[PDB]
Amino acid sequence: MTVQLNHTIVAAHDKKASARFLADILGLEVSPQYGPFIPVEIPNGVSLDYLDSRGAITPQHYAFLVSEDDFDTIFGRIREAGLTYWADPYHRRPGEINHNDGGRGAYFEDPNGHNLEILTRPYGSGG
Amino acid sequence: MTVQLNHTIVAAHDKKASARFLADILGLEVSPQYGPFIPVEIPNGVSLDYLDSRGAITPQHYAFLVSEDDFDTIFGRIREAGLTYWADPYHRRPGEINHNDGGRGAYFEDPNGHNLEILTRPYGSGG
Ligand SMILES: [Fe+2]
Ligand SMILES: [Fe+2]
Repeated sequence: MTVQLNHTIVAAHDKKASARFLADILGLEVSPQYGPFIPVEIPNGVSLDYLDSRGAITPQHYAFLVSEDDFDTIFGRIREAGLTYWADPYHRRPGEINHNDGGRGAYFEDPNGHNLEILTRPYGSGG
Repeated sequence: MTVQLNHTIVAAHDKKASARFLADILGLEVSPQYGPFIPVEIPNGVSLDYLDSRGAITPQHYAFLVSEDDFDTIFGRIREAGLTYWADPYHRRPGEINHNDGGRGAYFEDPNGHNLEILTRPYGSGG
């Protein structure tokens, strides 16, 4: 079944600032507002649709598989933003990257506390 | 940038039952457990990784673009499960489908309250 994940909603205090944060960090573009959402289209057919939140925002986890050249570019923008990054999902190792599955990866936070991850090889792969 | 959304985490009371629920309803398969996660691979390169939750589960929204033939099949399974479905995201119209953008769509809930949506044409399209 040619099923695709088409979108998920990302709760945000400032949906426009939060969508721009993700779009800028990943080298993508923000879409025009659609209803109450600010969508960010990810190239594999799914959009992260930012919605103004009320009350506490439960942190979600969004992990992006990126090319090695994109890893270097994204990593540059993270450092330029003065953001702490971590090798590990539990944030024990700030200022380091992991090398899972022969790739490279790191975790960081968006303005709402969502846990963003970049990785260059799929979990459990290596070739 | 060939960036892909690779995975997100889905909080669940019973990660195995919840992953099986989604896999069965969409006609997909559940992957072997990886760490604490039960992944469900969606064909466009993203997995929904089910994780045992503690405390309240904040409902998330996962929308799947499906073929028209898959819509009929999935809709059949929803009815066979005795699940209420709704035309609208606010759940005002039970037992009806929407026809957004010349397609067909409906909303329903997973065992944790996550808001699942199926649609056959992308939001804002029609051709
Ligand atoms: Fe991850
Ligand atoms: Fe939706």
